Amino acid sequence: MYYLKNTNFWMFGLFFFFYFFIMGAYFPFFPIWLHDINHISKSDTGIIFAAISLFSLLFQPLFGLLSDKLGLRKYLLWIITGMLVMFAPFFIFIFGPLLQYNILVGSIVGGIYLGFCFNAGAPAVEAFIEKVSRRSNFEFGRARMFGCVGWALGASIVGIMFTINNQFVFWLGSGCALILAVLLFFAKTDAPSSATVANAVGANHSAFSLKLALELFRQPKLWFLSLYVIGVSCTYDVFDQQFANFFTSFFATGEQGTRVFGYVTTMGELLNASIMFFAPLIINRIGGKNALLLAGTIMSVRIIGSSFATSALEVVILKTLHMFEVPFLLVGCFKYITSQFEVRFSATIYLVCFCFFKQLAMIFMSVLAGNMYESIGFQGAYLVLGLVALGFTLISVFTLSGPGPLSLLRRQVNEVA
Ligand SMILES: [Hg+2]
Ligand SMILES: [Hg+2]
Ligand SMILES: [Hg+2]
Ligand SMILES: [Hg+2]
Ligand SMILES: [Hg+2]
Repeated sequence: MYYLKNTNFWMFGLFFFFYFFIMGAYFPFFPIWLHDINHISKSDTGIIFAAISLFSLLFQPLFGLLSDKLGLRKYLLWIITGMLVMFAPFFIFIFGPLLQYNILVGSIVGGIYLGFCFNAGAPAVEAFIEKVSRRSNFEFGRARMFGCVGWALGASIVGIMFTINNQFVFWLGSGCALILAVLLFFAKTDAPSSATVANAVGANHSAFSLKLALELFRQPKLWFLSLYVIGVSCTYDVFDQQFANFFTSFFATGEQGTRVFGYVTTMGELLNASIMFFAPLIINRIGGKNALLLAGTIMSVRIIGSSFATSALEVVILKTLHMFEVPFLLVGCFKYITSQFEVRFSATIYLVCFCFFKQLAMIFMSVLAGNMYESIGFQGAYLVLGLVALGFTLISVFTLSGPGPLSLLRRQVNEVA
């Protein structure tokens, strides 16, 4: 409408419906392809999802220094794309072999960089795209809920495709989503207008200092969130690493236990989208902390729950819980962080607690998770994590800063208005 003649909306919206069609491939069916197509150690998928986190942490950062000190040049974001023209050659001809030709540490390391154009590129893409929403007038959130259908159709299509042939994907994702999610450039923007003639605006900014850090470090309420963050999350995070094959087991053909999976995920948007609607409202009445516990109570139940699975139906209810949670989490982390911290801090709070610490707590965790799914298989390991996760959760109905104890409108309603 207000975008019909608006072209970069189409451009970057479509660029969003392609960067996320690939996501919808590479991500949910990673476990499957690894372990099945490649047949890989129930504990060595850990040394992979492991190197995965150790780098998304060496890049999520350095990618800031680019994402902005670079501004409107697609440059960086063009490496990302070109690197994704080789999705195929890579897994098929390099990633797959390296691992499998059982040289595996020296194959993930040297193969966990096409994880760079995903872990610390997926957000990176999402930035650049809003810097355009500005200059070009889109409700960024109108073009991002564009790349949401792509990851919905992604899963569905891909899964069904995947079975039929794992190969006829890395070739689809490497073109179907590459040559376009790349060709969507020769038609773009740069113009130092629609911002300020000089530099009065153009691309929102912020700061992350040492003292800032050293200040938070002084703060306990930072620590208690660093508790919930490393405790409930990181832990849940890895729960999902492997979970996909633990899924496919409760099914007829494994080559049917996939599709279903691709389905449970496609229906996620079709769920989470709705959930997301109310959410705020709710979050803002329930009060952050509470809603962060709400998320651990589930996260938690899903782990323990899974540790007691017997059938398929159950397992297709655990994979559906992961959905209610998420909303109440990121949206919760947001509303708590904010209701509990100095806006100046906010920036740093994320990098420091949500990127440096969790990815760290995961470089380690997902190794003893795989080393654990061996000595005790899944369901056993699930009891461990399930408890450690719920434990911490009760510990937070205590630690996390309640609903504004020494300020309810100056440290709770202040940022609000
Ligand atoms: Hg694709
Ligand atoms: Hg952890
Ligand atoms: Hg969505
Ligand atoms: Hg968050
Ligand atoms: Hg980091």
